[PDB]
Amino acid sequence: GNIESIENLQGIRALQQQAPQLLSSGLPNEQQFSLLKQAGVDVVINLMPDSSKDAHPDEGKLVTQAGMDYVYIPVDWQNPKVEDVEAFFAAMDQHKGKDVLVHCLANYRASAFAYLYQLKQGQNPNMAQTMTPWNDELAIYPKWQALLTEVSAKYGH
Ligand SMILES: [Cl-]
Ligand SMILES: [Cl-]
Ligand SMILES: [Cl-]
Repeated sequence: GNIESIENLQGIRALQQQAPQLLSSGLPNEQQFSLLKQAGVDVVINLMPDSSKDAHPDEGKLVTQAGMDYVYIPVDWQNPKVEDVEAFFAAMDQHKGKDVLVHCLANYRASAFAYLYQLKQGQNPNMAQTMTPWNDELAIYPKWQALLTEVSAKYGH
């Protein structure tokens, strides 16, 4: 066979730094939680429901064993809610000045949440840049276009 699944050689799935103290990504494996700690990450905020087929059996244990704080905010991909975004904003406020990873499976939910947080915080994130993991899919997901629109409606820049 030829070289297979080269992405497994390329680190954390869908990793994208969003700010000096904020990472967004897809799903870190167990080893990568140790790497995250070594890179200075203090808090892992997980938006992927534990019922998902890709979920770790006990991510909180992996995170806490690696020396970090764990926050679990399960966001239903097929039913995002404003209250999910508010829970995320609340978790961020409880960890001010700390290095945070927000993640899901492939960095759709996490990049969107990171975007809305930076918007609310007055950081004027570039949406096209922040939400790179979405490529041109947002319009294909009306529930997500709705969420982004409603939360954005509350703020300026
Ligand atoms: Cl790795
Ligand atoms: Cl859907
Ligand atoms: Cl940006």
